[PDB]
Amino acid sequence: DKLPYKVADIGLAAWGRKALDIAENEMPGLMRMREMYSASKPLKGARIAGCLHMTVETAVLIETLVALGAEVRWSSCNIFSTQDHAAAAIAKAGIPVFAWKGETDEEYLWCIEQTLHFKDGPLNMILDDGGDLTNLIHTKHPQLLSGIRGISEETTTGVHNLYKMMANGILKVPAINVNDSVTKSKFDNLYGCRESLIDGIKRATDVMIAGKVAVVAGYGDVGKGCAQALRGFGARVIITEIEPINALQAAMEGYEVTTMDEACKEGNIFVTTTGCVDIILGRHFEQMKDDAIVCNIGHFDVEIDVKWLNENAVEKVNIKPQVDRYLLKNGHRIILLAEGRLVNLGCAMGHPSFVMSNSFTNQVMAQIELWTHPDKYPVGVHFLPKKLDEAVAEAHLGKLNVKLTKLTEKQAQYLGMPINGPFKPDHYRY
Amino acid sequence: DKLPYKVADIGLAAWGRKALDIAENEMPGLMRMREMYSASKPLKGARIAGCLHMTVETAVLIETLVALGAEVRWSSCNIFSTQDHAAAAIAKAGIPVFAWKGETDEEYLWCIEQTLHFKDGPLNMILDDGGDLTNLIHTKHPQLLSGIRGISEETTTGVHNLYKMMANGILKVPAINVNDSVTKSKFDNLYGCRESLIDGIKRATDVMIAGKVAVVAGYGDVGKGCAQALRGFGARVIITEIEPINALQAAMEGYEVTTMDEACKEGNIFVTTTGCVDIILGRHFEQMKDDAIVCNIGHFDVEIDVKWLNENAVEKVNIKPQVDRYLLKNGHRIILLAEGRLVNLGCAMGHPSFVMSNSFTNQVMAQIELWTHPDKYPVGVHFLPKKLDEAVAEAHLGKLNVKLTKLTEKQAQYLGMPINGPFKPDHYRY
Amino acid sequence: DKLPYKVADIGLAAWGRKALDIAENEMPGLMRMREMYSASKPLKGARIAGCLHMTVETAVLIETLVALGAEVRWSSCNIFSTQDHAAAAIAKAGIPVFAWKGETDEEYLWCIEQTLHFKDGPLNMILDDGGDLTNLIHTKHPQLLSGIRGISEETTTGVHNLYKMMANGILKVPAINVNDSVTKSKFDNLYGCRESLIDGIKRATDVMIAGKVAVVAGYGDVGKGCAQALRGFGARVIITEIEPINALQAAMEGYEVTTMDEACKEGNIFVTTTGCVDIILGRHFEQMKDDAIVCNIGHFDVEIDVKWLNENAVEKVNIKPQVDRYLLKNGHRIILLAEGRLVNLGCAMGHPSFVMSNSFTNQVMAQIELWTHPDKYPVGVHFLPKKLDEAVAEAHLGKLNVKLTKLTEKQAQYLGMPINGPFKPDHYRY
Amino acid sequence: DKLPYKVADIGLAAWGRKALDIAENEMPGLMRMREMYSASKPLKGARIAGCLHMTVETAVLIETLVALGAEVRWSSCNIFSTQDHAAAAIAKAGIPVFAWKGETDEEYLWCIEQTLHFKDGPLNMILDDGGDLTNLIHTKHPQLLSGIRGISEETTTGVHNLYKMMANGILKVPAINVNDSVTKSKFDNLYGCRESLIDGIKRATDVMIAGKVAVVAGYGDVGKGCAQALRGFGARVIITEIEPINALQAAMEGYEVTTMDEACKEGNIFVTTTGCVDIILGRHFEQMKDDAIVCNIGHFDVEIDVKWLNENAVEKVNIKPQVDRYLLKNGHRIILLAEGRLVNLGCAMGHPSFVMSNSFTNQVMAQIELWTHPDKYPVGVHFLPKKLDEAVAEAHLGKLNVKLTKLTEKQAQYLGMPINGPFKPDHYRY
Ligand SMILES: NC(=O)C1=CN([C@@H]2O[C@H](COP(=O)(O)OP(=O)(O)OC[C@H]3O[C@@H](n4cnc5c(N)ncnc54)[C@H](O)[C@@H]3O)[C@@H](O)[C@H]2O)C=CC1
Ligand SMILES: NC(=O)C1=CN([C@@H]2O[C@H](COP(=O)(O)OP(=O)(O)OC[C@H]3O[C@@H](n4cnc5c(N)ncnc54)[C@H](O)[C@@H]3O)[C@@H](O)[C@H]2O)C=CC1
Ligand SMILES: NC(=O)C1=CN([C@@H]2O[C@H](COP(=O)(O)OP(=O)(O)OC[C@H]3O[C@@H](n4cnc5c(N)ncnc54)[C@H](O)[C@@H]3O)[C@@H](O)[C@H]2O)C=CC1
Ligand SMILES: NC(=O)C1=CN([C@@H]2O[C@H](COP(=O)(O)OP(=O)(O)OC[C@H]3O[C@@H](n4cnc5c(N)ncnc54)[C@H](O)[C@@H]3O)[C@@H](O)[C@H]2O)C=CC1
Ligand SMILES: Nc1ncnc2c1ncn2[C@@H]1O[C@H](CO)C(=O)[C@H]1O
Ligand SMILES: Nc1ncnc2c1ncn2[C@@H]1O[C@H](CO)C(=O)[C@H]1O
Ligand SMILES: Nc1ncnc2c1ncn2[C@@H]1O[C@H](CO)C(=O)[C@H]1O
Ligand SMILES: Nc1ncnc2c1ncn2[C@@H]1O[C@H](CO)C(=O)[C@H]1O
Repeated sequence: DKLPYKVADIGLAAWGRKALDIAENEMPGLMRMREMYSASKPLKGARIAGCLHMTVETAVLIETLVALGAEVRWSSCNIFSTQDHAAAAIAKAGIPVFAWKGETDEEYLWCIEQTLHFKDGPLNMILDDGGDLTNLIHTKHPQLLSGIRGISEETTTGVHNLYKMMANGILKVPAINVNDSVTKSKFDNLYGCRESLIDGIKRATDVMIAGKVAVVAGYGDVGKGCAQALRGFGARVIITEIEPINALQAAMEGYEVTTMDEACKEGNIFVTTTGCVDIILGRHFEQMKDDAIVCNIGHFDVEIDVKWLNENAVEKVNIKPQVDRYLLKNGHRIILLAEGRLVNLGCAMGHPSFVMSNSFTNQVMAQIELWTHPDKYPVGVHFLPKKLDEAVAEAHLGKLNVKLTKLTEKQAQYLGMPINGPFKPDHYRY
Repeated sequence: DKLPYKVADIGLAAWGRKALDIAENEMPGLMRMREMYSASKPLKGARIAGCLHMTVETAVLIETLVALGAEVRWSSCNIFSTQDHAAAAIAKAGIPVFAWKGETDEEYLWCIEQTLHFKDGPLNMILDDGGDLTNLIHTKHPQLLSGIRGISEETTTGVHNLYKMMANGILKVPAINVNDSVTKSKFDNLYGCRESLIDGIKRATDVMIAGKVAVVAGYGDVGKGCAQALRGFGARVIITEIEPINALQAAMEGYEVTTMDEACKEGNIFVTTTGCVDIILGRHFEQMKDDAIVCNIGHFDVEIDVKWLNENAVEKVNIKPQVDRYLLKNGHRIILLAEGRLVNLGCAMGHPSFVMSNSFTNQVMAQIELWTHPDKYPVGVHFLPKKLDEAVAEAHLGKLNVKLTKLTEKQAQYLGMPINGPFKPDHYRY
Repeated sequence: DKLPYKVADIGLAAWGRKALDIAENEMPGLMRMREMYSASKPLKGARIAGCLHMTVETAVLIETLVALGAEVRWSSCNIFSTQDHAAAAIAKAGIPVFAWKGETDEEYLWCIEQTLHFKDGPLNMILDDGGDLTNLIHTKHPQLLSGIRGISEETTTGVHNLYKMMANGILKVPAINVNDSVTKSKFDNLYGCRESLIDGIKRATDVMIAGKVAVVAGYGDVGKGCAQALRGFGARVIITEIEPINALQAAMEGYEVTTMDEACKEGNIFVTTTGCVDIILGRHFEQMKDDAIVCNIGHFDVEIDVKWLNENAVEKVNIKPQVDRYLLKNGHRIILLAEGRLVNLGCAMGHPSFVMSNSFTNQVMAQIELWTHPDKYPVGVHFLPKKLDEAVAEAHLGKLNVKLTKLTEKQAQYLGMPINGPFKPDHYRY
Repeated sequence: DKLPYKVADIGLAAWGRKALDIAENEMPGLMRMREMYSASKPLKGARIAGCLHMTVETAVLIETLVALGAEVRWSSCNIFSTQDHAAAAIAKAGIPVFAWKGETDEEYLWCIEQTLHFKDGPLNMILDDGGDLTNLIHTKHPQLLSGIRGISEETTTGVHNLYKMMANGILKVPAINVNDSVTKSKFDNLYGCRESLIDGIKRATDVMIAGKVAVVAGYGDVGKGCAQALRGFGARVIITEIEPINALQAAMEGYEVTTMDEACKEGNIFVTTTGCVDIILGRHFEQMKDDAIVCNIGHFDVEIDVKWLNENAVEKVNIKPQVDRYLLKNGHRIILLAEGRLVNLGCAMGHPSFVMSNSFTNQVMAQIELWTHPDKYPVGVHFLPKKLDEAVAEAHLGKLNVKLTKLTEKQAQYLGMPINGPFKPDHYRY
């Protein structure tokens, strides 16, 4: 009746597995959570449904969750983010995976629907990225809200919607803001994008960054990381923002801050990092230099008005998967990446292992908090314990040969902190 | 009986005044506070006692406070930080200033004591930087605690002590953590030091940064700013930390993290940014390469064990004010800057105007909150309203020609934020 | 009898063609050479044999040479550098191309041999990269030296051998050092590598650069570019050199300079940019951290002793084309890229179009000088006219929206240079 | 009759001496030339007249020359570059020095004239920086050209004039282009300015670099160094050039290149590095944002039309020595630094010791070549032997703990270079 799993080519298992193994060596935190909670199986009895890009980095997550006693059913939260060799490794491993690269919007839904019912019954835990899973249930299958003990949100856009649902009393189950974890936002969002953005642009366009003008919308952690990447390759980065502080920041870094209306005329590479709609409109496409490269790294695909291009370009020619060159009426051409979808995951392989390890460690910690200490998490949206947070960072120091210092009784006194204990207040922003 | 003011040479007034005027053009926020509250005189009735480095930047602060109706009596919170031409300008302006560059520790106290009693009676407000003023009274003149309505703390070390006093029930008056203001910590502590540290080292030693090895203790905002400075000139930066997160950060930036015990052997320039004691000991001085330059930018002078040097060096020769070259017993020489005291303010001119403007604006806002809305500030230590915070940033965007963007009703809707109102949650760390 | 061309899959033409067209838009110089010398056909009568990585960038070169009246027969100077879609586009265009990705060393020779005889007879012009073509003939087919009018050398290693052949009186035909062209060495070697090195590492390993230790051997233009790339991602770069100046340079940039003997113990990514043998030996592989990534970007494959690995590792497992993971006896694993071959071209797509345009324009200019002004080029090795050099740079300013300034008669006088003419002496190093 | 020496305050000797000693420790090459040729006194019989900024770094040069047997008479080649404590140290040392800070253009000449006649008769050697000395004699005292054995030129502007004199057969004595020395142009011109420019701007204005727009005219080594400095502090750098290559360079680094005519409207700090006249005119001053800071780091003072300001401003108010604030007619103010003169030397202390040691070493080597091997240097302008050049770099590696690598007989063979000998061709540009 139901399918055991759904993937592109399970014959990609062997290669995926090699990829997973190589990656495991790069994710200290994840492997540390394994070496510590494999026997106790803290996630015993858990039936987790997760909506996250099925990548090699995600397979190591899923496997770590299964190692901790959980039962998992997975789906990608992106139609192009899946890494078919990593997905055929999780299926063969015997885990039910319904994901492949290039699913029609319609299949994207069916895949999530498969992960809603397990052997022993429906899900009782949600691991989300983007918000699609926690919303599909809240609005389509509300009868399951009662059997779900918690929610784990990976990205900014997802967490923004949680705070919203709660604001309008729509959130019926507890959730942990995993994104806002210092070791998540300041490392995954910032450093991950600094490396994985260009990987997406390059692999798809093979364009030269040096000498070009790059326009980045939004100066959040993702923006700061994308800007520093481009700018560090010889590109001239212009930044657009709606926030005074963030903007004063881009300015105090040498970046020129102005409106997209004025910038669209100068840039060659446009990257949207803001988490809101209508960042790049037809009114802009009409001013862009020939063959401008437009991509978006925010979570969803409405920052760039693709429909406009689709309904206003003389012709569209697909160069290769997730790379289209449009011919406007003024003759210029617009190279669109991943149909306005996430560029790093759509055209590249996403963030590198080491950084994803920080995020996924917070993700496993969260599931264990929600599924084992329900009391501390009443309906609403909470942060992961500062202690747990500082634990992720600490668990990655050894791989990098980092040598922390130690206070002396005398020092620990001076400050008033614990020579071996915490000293950082929660006002600390890092 | 009592003195009207005490400064080095009041004949420096004319030059100071020009300095102040040139600076006023660089401090938008301060001038904006003047152009908005000069008639209402919100600080009317206030008798402020401030302990802050008497600099040109501070003169523009004091004058702004007087412009808002306040009565002010000043003193520097450092024996070497004073800028005699700016102090002789405030004195001539008719404001009682008791400060000069190079006071004996004994004069340093008398100076603060002068600013405790005004014409109309004792102080009723405290503007502090470092914690000396709010402590001099809490422990030496407790009878005045009753007449003080509030406290304004400039720096980390000062705010750390406030949180401490409160912890042990020693704080008898309210205070506002000005340092932790995003537009203060992320701009003054980080960007100010990135520019003003080297200004201190250079003016004193004229040392070449490129090619050297620079060891920076502590990776807080000050540390990150100092590291990026040195590292940006061609120096090789090594970082020492006691915090996992901060350390994983230094690491993810290309910086080598290890202990001072190992690092003291490689470095040429040592800069302590940590806010605790015994960061550099004699056990280290004995391993430092010849003519190593040691300086401290943290707030107080015990990070570097100067006493050791003083009691263990074969000889000490003063090159010029605040620059000493010591001859150890192994023959090497150790160039000490400002006797372990703040290097940027002792050997240079402190942070540049534009950045101090952000900090001092928060400082003026604070005084107005404490002296006008006492109800909102019960004994303890509070942050300055996020709204007031984001107001400092916003008031400096024009001078930098920064063009903010504006959401459309449609967008403001999408997000759920106010097209013209705030959208940043307090979890935001920036 | 003889084959018309030899490629992998000529059905890749359509895709290649699109790639070529997109690239043409990025190579101003090349297209400018076409729009100026297509009618005159200055290369009329020319029968060029070229040994250069058959890439999309190289197809635009070949086609430009045919546009100028030349007759071309091509071959790749690397067994892994070929770009099969770009090669099937040149074959379809009707140009004899003998090249594919992954040829056996034996086929690599047959391929070059095919390009030695044209319809109208043997070659009369040599376009080389690496030195293999001008050496195959000088040593294997010396009877052809008489019919060859000149030589064009693309890379440092190739040009180093020319100066050598000449030194021992082995060079029987004139050659132009194209590499040493300012617009070639300072743009292709430095900026090209700064972008294309990591493209190779990433595409193959997908490794995270931030937080790692990268060892780069040699601080030439290639070294400087690779160091800045890595270092710019958050990696810690150590450099090894044999030259005082170059080393003092790395040092004055914050880079630690030491021997490979000491560094092999700390690095995670090893990149050889030196153009000499035995840079990385077994004695090193035995000290590298687990899963260390080793790659070479110099021109030939003997910088890294791959034979040792091949003859001393417990086992070798191929992850995917041009990516091997070795199991040493101490248990550590060594991920070797492209079998010690050129990493950017073996695992990625090489330098980006725009930069290659500079180098290839110098390459076309050179053929025109050799084939049209033989007099000015007597047997030996010459530089390309500074005028022609400064012409490449000039021809790319427009695409970048660069606005040069113009001296006034008054200024042109002051300096003594020509208001519209050259003013840069040949001592200028840039 | 004649004066023994002329300085500001010889009581500054003691302090200067300490300065000299601290500096000597930073100049390895200079001290190495002393430890090797002090006994042989290769400059015995020499009567050197030098026109170079009398700085602490220059005293170590002069003393090194005297240590090698030379007789010296000095003068500053700038009216504001002199460092009075370093000059009063050379005078006390018993060396005739005629230089102070702030001499009238008239005294500037008298000072040079003093250094033309020694005890044993007139000069026989010229050490110049700028060209004033070799020109004062070639045009005012041609009778001495016969007794001068050689010329040493420090800076680009000076060397450009030599090549000129020669071009019009005006040069009557041999000269060595010291500037063009790789270890001079690529270290002093580029790295020295990257550190000493801002030292000049900061000490005089104390302006904040972050957030500002900085316009640099000319992308030579000086330009590249200044741009990287400002840009590295958070400023936005625009560049103007007249050369295609240099310009394509600035572009490939992320810098916006345009005309001063368009840029004068955006910048806040203007820095001329070009070696030509009329870079900044009144037509520009009339468009600059209020309180714009204008300075020039080129060698002479005509890059900025100061006369215009002087003849067109409503008023000029001197803030402090070498700092003037002008009031234009449109109301804006223009802060001029050092009256258009060299900013790093006029408002700061010039390049740091370690870098000056490279240039001054080349300067000593040159004097020894000219005065001892006159044969190898016929009338004209020559470069210093590459061997001697590579010897400066080499002599500074130890202070920086740089560990060079050593080829093996096997490698030395492979390349064809000498395992212990040179391998770098003269085409190398670095
Ligand atoms: N593909 C990936 O690897 C990753 C994607 N993300 C996604 O990126 C987005 C942003 O993440 P963060 O940097 O953490 O968000 P953020 O909230 O820190 O920053 C986005 C910034 O955009 C600004 N902004 C909003 N509307 C704007 C407009 N119309 N024009 C200009 N600026 C505007 C906001 O003020 C804000 O500062 C989210 O949707 C998140 O899900 C986050 C991390 C990784
Ligand atoms: N002179 C100036 O212009 C300024 C001075 N300051 C002063 O600098 C100090 C630090 O300020 P922030 O960066 O805001 O503080 P911070 O608290 O953010 O960072 C100091 C860092 O040092 C680390 N640390 C503590 N003890 C250590 C030890 N023994 N070894 C290594 N690392 C250690 C701490 O974990 C912390 O991350 C304070 O005393 C503050 O008052 C702050 C701003 C400007
Ligand atoms: N794959 C590519 O895209 C490109 C490859 N190349 C190749 O890269 C190589 C180097 O090119 P360039 O930077 O122009 O050469 P280069 O001669 O400027 O620099 C190589 C440096 O290595 C140093 N070196 C030599 N032997 C060494 C050793 N045993 N240990 C440490 N350092 C050592 C040399 O002193 C020299 O400074 C050449 O073989 C060239 O063909 C050049 C340009 C692009
Ligand atoms: N104050 C100091 O410490 C030092 C000063 N200098 C001086 O700086 C000047 C330049 O030195 P280098 O960088 O070695 O010279 P350079 O010749 O390498 O570069 C100057 C650049 O200016 C460009 N240029 C000329 N006229 C121009 C104009 N009207 N607009 C825009 N660009 C223009 C030229 O094409 C050239 O690339 C010389 O006068 C030299 O004496 C050199 C070294 C140190
Ligand atoms: N390789 C990857 N595997 C899984 N999630 C990823 C990867 N790269 C980026 N992400 C996440 O993508 C979301 C936004 O969908 C994040 O919050 C990132 O942490
Ligand atoms: N020029 C200056 N004037 C006043 N305070 C300053 C200056 N430079 C730095 N500071 C402050 O010094 C303290 C630490 O004493 C801070 O928190 C900085 O904001
Ligand atoms: N895509 C490419 N096509 C052709 N040659 C290239 C490419 N990328 C790098 N090269 C050249 O590779 C040599 C060394 O083989 C160079 O000198 C570079 O200019
Ligand atoms: N402190 C200094 N002492 C002597 N010459 C210097 C100093 N700083 C810069 N210069 C030189 O100034 C010229 C241009 O006048 C140079 O070529 C620099 O090498």
